[PDB]
Amino acid sequence: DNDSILLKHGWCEMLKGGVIMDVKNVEQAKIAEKAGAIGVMILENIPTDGVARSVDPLKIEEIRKCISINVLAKVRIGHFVEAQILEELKVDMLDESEVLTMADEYNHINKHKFKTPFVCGCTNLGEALRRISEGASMIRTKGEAGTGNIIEAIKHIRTVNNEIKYLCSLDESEVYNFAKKLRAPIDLILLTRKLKRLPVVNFAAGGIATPADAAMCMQLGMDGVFVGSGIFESENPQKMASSIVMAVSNFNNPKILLNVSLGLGKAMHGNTK
Amino acid sequence: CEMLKGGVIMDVKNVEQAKIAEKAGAIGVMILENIPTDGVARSVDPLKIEEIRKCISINVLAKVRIGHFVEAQILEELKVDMLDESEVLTMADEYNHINKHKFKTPFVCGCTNLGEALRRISEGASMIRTKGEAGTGNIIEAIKHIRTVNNEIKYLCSLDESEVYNFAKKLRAPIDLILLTRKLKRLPVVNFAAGGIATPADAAMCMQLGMDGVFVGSGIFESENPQKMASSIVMAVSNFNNPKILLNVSLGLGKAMHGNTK
Amino acid sequence: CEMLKGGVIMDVKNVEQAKIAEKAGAIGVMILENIPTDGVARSVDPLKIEEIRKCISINVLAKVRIGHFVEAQILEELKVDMLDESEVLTMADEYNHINKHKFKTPFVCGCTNLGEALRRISEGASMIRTKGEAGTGNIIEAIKHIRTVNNEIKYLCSLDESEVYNFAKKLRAPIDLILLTRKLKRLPVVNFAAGGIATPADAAMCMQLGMDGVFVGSGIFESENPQKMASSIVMAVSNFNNPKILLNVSLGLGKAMHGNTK
Amino acid sequence: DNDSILLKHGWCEMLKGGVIMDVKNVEQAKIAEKAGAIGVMILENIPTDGVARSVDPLKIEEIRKCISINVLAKVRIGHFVEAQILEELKVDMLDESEVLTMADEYNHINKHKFKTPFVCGCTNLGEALRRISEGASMIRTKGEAGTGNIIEAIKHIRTVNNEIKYLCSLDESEVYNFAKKLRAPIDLILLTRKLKRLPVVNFAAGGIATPADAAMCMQLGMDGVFVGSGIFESENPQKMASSIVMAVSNFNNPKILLNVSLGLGKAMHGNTK
Amino acid sequence: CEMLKGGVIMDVKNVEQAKIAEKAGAIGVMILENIPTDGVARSVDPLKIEEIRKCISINVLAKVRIGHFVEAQILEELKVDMLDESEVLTMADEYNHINKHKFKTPFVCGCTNLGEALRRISEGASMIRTKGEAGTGNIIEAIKHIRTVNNEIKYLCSLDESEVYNFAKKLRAPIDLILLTRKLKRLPVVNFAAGGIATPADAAMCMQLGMDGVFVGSGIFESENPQKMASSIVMAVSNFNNPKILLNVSLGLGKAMHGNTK
Repeated sequence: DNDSILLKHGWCEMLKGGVIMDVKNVEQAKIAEKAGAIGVMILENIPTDGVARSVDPLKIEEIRKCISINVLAKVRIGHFVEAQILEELKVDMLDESEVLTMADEYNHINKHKFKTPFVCGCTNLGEALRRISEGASMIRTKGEAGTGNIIEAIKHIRTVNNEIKYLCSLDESEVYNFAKKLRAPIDLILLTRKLKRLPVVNFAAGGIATPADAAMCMQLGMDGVFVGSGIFESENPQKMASSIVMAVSNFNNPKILLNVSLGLGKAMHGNTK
Repeated sequence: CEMLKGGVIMDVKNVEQAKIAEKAGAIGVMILENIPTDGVARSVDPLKIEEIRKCISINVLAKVRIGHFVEAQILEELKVDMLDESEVLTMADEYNHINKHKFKTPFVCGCTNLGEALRRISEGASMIRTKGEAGTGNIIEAIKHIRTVNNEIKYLCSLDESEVYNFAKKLRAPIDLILLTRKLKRLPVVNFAAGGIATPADAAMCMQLGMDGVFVGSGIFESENPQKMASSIVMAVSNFNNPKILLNVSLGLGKAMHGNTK
Repeated sequence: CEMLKGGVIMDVKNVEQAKIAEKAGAIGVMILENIPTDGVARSVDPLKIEEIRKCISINVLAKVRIGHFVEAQILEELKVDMLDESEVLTMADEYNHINKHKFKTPFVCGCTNLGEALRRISEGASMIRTKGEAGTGNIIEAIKHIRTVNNEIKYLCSLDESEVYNFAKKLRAPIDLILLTRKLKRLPVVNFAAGGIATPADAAMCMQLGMDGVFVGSGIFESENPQKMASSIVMAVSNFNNPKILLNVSLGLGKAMHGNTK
Repeated sequence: DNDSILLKHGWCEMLKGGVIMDVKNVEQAKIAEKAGAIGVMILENIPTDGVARSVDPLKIEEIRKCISINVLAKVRIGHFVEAQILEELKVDMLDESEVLTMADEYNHINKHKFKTPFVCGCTNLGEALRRISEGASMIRTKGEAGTGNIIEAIKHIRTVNNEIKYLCSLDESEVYNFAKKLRAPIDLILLTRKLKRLPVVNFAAGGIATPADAAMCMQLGMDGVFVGSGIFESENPQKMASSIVMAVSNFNNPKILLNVSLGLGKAMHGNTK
Repeated sequence: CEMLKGGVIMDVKNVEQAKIAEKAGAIGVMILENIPTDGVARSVDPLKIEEIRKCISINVLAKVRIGHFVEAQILEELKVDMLDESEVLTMADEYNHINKHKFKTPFVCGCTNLGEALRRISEGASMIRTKGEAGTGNIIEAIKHIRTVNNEIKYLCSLDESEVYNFAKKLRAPIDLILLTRKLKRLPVVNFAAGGIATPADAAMCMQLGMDGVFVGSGIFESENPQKMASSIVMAVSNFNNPKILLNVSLGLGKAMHGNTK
């Protein structure tokens, strides 16, 4: 248990400073690989009010054999059999995702029962810690998926960042009531507190549409970025893919951020609500 | 009814579909009206059931409206293997269910919670299924219902002998059946999942949660490849604890039914 | 319990009162705490029951708090004829009643409606009484409860075989007992009136409404002339359909208890 | 830490099957000792809307030297300096009590910082577990203190008993959401669950007025009883004290329960609200 | 004001009390009206302050009503060591506090939260205290106020440079002082606890929570033994991290003030 957790943590650290990109087909995977993505996340190829489920394993197998970077897939919240199936397929990581249709409205997957590490979403520290408590090895913000608007991600990033530095301030007495307020396990609160940060890798996700969005999230202390619609719905996916990677790798160098933002084309249109 | 354990019952609108079901390894078919959008949904014409029954040798089931004891008398004459008093048809009596004790044909009824289940059994049902959310291809309500019932059963099973009375008053359920439920540690009749099952993964999930089998309809015949979908769901139900086999019957399935999220 | 039909049970606080009761023709006495105003009302000291029991040869009853199965175990050891799990004492368990099936001593319980009655019988009561409104000398709630139960019983008794299920769910009562109640055309245990009875006229009224007997307490020992009041109530209950006798035992009774109207 | 917790647990086990009694003076202590009490709990001697604080240490010292049974005292919730003072006085146990006036409306004492074991109150399983999480070594129901009415204790005893046997039923998946519902630490929930009971000694308290009240609480699975007003406000404190002890030591023997209830006198008058 | 660190200021109504305070080791006394129940509470008569000041050599403080800048001008003439613009007197201006920058005498003001504290400092206060709940002998509100301020300070101290602006708008407090507060990691003036302190244990508790000292009034002079209570509170404040000494000065104290819980 102890060791199997450390093993998954060792593996996820490899992702720090990386960009994972959402792909619908091989051409998209290749673009992503070409751009410097440390991984791709495979999505249903949709040409509707549909139930969104985990993708057909065969479509994952087809894309994975045409690239050599990491390969991730999504399962429905609480759908432990979709996870069992993808575990058997030897995928690199699973995302128990709120963007797919919930399979169980009360329980998340017990992620301790898998060898494959999981990523999960959060908008705040209690939620993050409850996902880690259930066994997630990595966390991301939920942001606002598919809108091309960065505002919710930013809020989620600032909310967890505060609660974390505050928790770090509280006296040994006050920490209990805060645990009860976050409805989070005191063990992981104390650990967040001796580490001075989130105890697992923590990426931004949802709404990233420009190099400037990506670096902002990094300047706020994130370990990396998921991007989807911002790339493949831009005017020039390939150039946008590469500039976002560069930005993530250089998020403190305004001169490179300028450079990679020149003549980028139109960013995804987006949706303000 | 005990025969049915480990099986898949499939909803069919015609003989082609019925044969696909039989070929898949379905242990029974449930015959439905064949519709080409409100509109009253009633018992099928007995003729149609008779046409299908004669072209297969698996079990045959039909639906009657809630409270409609005359639709049931008519189908009883027809010598069908089982009737489903079904909320998916238009209710006929908003207060009373059929008194199922007056039929020789076993009935199946739906539930979302233990008390409802037990009221249906009290009325004479020989089998129970969840209601899930029919025709949506979304598994979430089925899971809710399965878990709601499993919990209430296990909780019940722990309660001290004096506490059962007040619980029985909260379930609004008969104490005989409550005590039997707590002595069997499960539900006292065969108990299947139904409504929303659209993939092999969905079907195995219900089985991993303790169900005795599954009803599937739209998820097969609105998928890309009904024959391959139907066969994979059967394997899944038979092999629900074998993830290697659940992988294999999901490879290259085509698109599952589109569904509707509300 | 069938012995008790046509009788009067009287509440006594000491031997003097107990003898007045016996002399009147009471078929039993119910022993109460002797209080000289909130304050918790518990089981009587067994010693006191023992002192009174030895000075009479009629039946002897005591009260326990609702849910207090240990007060009941203690009195069970004492070999009393009947216990009353009584709302007039301070409840001990706000959710659960005593499981009365674990005692050899019969229990009596209160009710205001058929479903409550039947829940108490399910829990093991051997006798039922109305709750009326104890200690007020006002008959109105008792009459309400008697009529509420009589109606629900007669209504039940008419219902078609399929309608009983939904009714049983509304009474929140066991269907076995409901069906038995409809087959006896009355309540399946001895059933007395209690709370508020202050005159011979009041006692006969409950009997004319179908009750098997009566419990009286304050109405006797807070009247002007307890011995004459007690004896007249006994005659009344024995002669409830004879208005000439009901006149005669009401002449010159003195003042009935004062009461309280709310 | 691990060992200091085991040490306090070892000590509290000594109390199983015992009756602790609340005393205001030496005469009361002596009565309690004579009756078979394994301990007394010392209270302010009040001859008013007063702030109720921990008692003067001197009054504890005076009573303790006239008996040889265990001696307990009360502190105000969140008042860690009252506890520091009584720790230095070498008292046997402290009760962080809701019957005294709260000193801190958000935080309880961090009880891990003391050698003296603590008892705390609860009305339900989350609350119990949060008190253990903070360091309590023993728990009691809150009941309804001073009313002579057993009804609230019973409710509190039944509430924790259920949640405990249910928790014991849930699948390894469902346990997380229940943890979040009880706002309790998953660690102690899992432990309650492998022990099949409350992980610390658990006594009934508040409203016990007859031998019959005491045994009822034991028949419902409690490890023992606190009694106060029921004894010293009865007609015959000494006889009531001894009968309650006997009942607790014999809570399953109806014949002894009868025997010790004969000619007891009047029980405390009480208050129904 | 920095002189005052580690001290106890005590409220006195006359010379006897003032001497008890001085004898105890109080670093100052706060002079109060001597009252033998609504009624308007105003500045003390300067004569009375003058009588007491002359019989002691510790520091001397008096109260003025909130907003009453003329009471303050009068006491300023009198050459007192400190004024307390105090919510315990009847407010004189419901919207504005005294502009304390126009006096040479330092002021102390109350607060329950960081923003209030900082508004008072902006208005010119040289010292701050909590409000607690005066005259009740209940420590709970003081603890609340101490913790509310400590948290907001430590939180503030963590905030990134851009986040401070919106926080300053929520505290409704000046950004200069906010930035100073975050650079000192504490409050930029001397900061005492006040209201409700009734035992040595209470006084040490505030000190263990980071306060620079304490104000006590009713807790001494309404205890059984004011001289012994006063001396023990002084030792406690001087030795707040020494539990062995906190035990010793609490032995045999007599009764603390009765208090009022609301």
